[PDB]
Amino acid sequence: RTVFSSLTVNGVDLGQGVAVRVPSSNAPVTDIESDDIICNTGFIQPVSKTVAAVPAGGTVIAHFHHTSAGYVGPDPSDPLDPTNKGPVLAYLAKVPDATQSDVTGLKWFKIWQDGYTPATRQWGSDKLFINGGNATFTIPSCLQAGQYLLRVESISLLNAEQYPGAQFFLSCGQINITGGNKVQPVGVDFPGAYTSTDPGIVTDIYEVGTYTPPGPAVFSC
Ligand SMILES: *[C@@H]1O[C@H](CO)[C@@H](O[C@@H]2O[C@H](CO)[C@@H](O)[C@H](O)[C@H]2NC(C)=O)[C@H](O)[C@H]1NC(C)=O
Ligand SMILES: *[C@H]1O[C@H](CO)[C@@H](O)[C@H](O)[C@@H]1O
Repeated sequence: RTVFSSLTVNGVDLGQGVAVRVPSSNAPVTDIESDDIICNTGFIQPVSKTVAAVPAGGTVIAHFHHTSAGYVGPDPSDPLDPTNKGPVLAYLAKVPDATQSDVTGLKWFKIWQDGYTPATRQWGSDKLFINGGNATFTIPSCLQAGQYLLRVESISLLNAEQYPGAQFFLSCGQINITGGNKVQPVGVDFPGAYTSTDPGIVTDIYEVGTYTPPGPAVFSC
């Protein structure tokens, strides 16, 4: 179990819970057809009304930790339980207002992921563990400036040999992309992008040879 609960933007740490809708617990989302798949559920109130300014091309860290509290000292399951092999993914969706409560009907484009490297037997979850929960990626430099949600997700495939079984740990950050250009990428629906037939979601980690994370191809400029 893990929770995304804070951001760093071009090396500036914004603070615990700032600009993130933090779920109350590290319990997983398990239903890919639920609206909970979009941004999780049961947010800590009052939800942050900070919308982080991030230049297009900027480096963001989405910070995962074992619990909703963030860093609370040594913990062998922080940032995640390293037995829980699986991918890490990040998506953006353009939104009218990054503080708006309704997150349905948005169009999500993937900007980064890390799946599995067969030759090293290393998962994205392993890299996220090594890096202290710091899921680090750049915002595409060509994007249309304005308000976006930043959906960052750790999937545990430990029990994913059937569906349901995959455990989805995710939150949405609230950002305002500055600078940039005029690209408005094609996105996918949540729910909808993930299905029970996706081998990225139904996988036996002790039978894995090759692996492809679920959802669309990564967008690039
Ligand atoms: C993950 O990112 C965090 C947050 O930036 C790093 O913590 C900071 O480390 C810097 C550089 O040493 C310090 O100046 C900050 O005060 C730290 N921030 C906080 C909130 O404590 C952390 O080192 C990174 N972890 C790894 C493995 O890279
Ligand atoms: C944000 O910062 C990283 C270094 O942490 C760069 O690699 C990236 O290009 C962006 O400038």
